[PDB]
Amino acid sequence: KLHKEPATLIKAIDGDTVKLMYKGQPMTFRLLLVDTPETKHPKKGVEKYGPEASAFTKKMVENAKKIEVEFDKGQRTDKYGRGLAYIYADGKMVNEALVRQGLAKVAYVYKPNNTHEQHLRKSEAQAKKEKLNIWS
Ligand SMILES: Cc1cn([C@H]2C[C@H](OP(=O)(O)O)[C@@H](COP(=O)(O)O)O2)c(=O)[nH]c1=O
Ligand SMILES: [Co+2]
Repeated sequence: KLHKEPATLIKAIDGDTVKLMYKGQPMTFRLLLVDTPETKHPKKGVEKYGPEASAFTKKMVENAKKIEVEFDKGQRTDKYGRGLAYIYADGKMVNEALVRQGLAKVAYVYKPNNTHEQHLRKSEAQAKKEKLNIWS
């Protein structure tokens, strides 16, 4: 079934992308099922809440004493070679934490990499209802 594996932070990149050492390899990982507002990509600009989603992820992974990587059941890497996973910082899923704060939307739902979809949809509806950030 799904299993959590250890990883080590090298550097946070932005809201949904973090570089980690995973089984001795530096790899960058893209957070499954979420999309945060983009900081720097000229083809969208800096969207509202981009600095804030990036600050949230940075803080959460840099202060964690234990980072874990949990891959889903389909593809492990996307077309850019990034690892696709659920990242947990001290047992808390970062992908859910950003959606619960209204700093990410549930996006890019590619079957069968969707085991936590319902869990994430539940947090997003609670953040919309609370008119948090992206929803305010
Ligand atoms: C989250 C995710 C993104 N991607 C791809 C879709 C997008 O491709 P394109 O670049 O063609 O738009 C891109 C979005 O990533 P970012 O949101 O980091 O830009 O990464 C996947 O292929 N699978 C995934 O599960
Ligand atoms: Co994006």
